[PDB]
Amino acid sequence: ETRELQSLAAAVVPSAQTLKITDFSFSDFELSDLETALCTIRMFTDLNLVQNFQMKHEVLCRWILSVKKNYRKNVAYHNWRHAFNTAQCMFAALKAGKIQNKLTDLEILALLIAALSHDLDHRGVNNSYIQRSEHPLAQLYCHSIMEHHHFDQCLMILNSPGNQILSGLSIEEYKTTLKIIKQAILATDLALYIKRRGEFFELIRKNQFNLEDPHQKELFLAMLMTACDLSAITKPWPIQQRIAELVATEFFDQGDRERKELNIEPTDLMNREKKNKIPSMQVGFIDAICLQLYEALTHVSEDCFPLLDGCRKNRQKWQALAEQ
Ligand SMILES: COc1ccc(CNc2nc(N3CCC[C@H]3CO)ncc2C(=O)NCc2ncccn2)cc1Cl
Ligand SMILES: [Mg+2]
Ligand SMILES: [Zn+2]
Repeated sequence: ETRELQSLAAAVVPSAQTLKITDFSFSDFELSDLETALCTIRMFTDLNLVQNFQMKHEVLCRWILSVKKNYRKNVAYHNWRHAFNTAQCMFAALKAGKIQNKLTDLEILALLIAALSHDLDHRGVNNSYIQRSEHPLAQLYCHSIMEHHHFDQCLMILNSPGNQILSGLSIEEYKTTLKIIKQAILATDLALYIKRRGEFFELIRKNQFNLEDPHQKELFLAMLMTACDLSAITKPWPIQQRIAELVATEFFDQGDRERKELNIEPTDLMNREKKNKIPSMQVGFIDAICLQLYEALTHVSEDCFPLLDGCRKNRQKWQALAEQ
């Protein structure tokens, strides 16, 4: 195909150990785009997906480049690097967290594709903005608007000539995998996490959680998607500090759009005037959204404790910054 493909396809794919992708503390900051593509190949390979599903090397490389291409390079946070890191956290939870022992390769295939694809064509604004602005997508979908679009994009790329990494699946495996992918991408709508997490937390608290139950299995994969999606909140403080810059940039850029295009005053979360409140806001988000999730996940796998540990340490640093 293109020069990028040729370079990628011919490149040696270093080991997962070399690439550090099993570390919960992994950072992509020193990596070129090409190296993030090699990391992604390594993820598919070491989860046995390439071999078990008979993926051709050129097809996987083209698919990865198609996915990366369909994230926007002018969206500060929801871009290819966020999707790549989400997939890397999924790899680490599966390997270092040993969750791969409890899932089938078909489930893992869907999870990894969904992690990589779950914010495709994100435009730097949230569902509330899409609805309030009367964006065309808001006429197509009533809820989880962007996430429905992310899945549409995901399926378009999976079906593109030369990109069909699922061609080796039988029709029944293909249908099941697409449905898991769709659920997994829709799960990254924080609104759906908030609606469904109470059931997960109570099953865990009562020690009634049963991964053999298909409903609880689907619930767990949704919680795991959220855990990977939010995982910047667990990173070592140098990383977290930098990711926070991007989140704030994207939030405040939406606030500017709401002022200029919708003539409304943005909430504090998206109001650049309130930037000195980011520490207290990070603490609020950790308490409200993050801690119980990483706490619950460790009841599923004790080896996922580094995520919870990392979350607690960032809350300590953010609370110290809030106290000024
Ligand atoms: C202005 O700048 C910020 C303002 C707030 C925060 C903390 N709040 C979030 N932080 C993240 N991110 C993603 C990566 C880790 C973390 C950044 O550390 N994402 C989403 C939110 C968030 O509040 N969403 C709205 C919402 N909350 C609860 C229920 C429904 N809706 C961080 C920054 Cl930077
Ligand atoms: Mg999203
Ligand atoms: Zn995301």
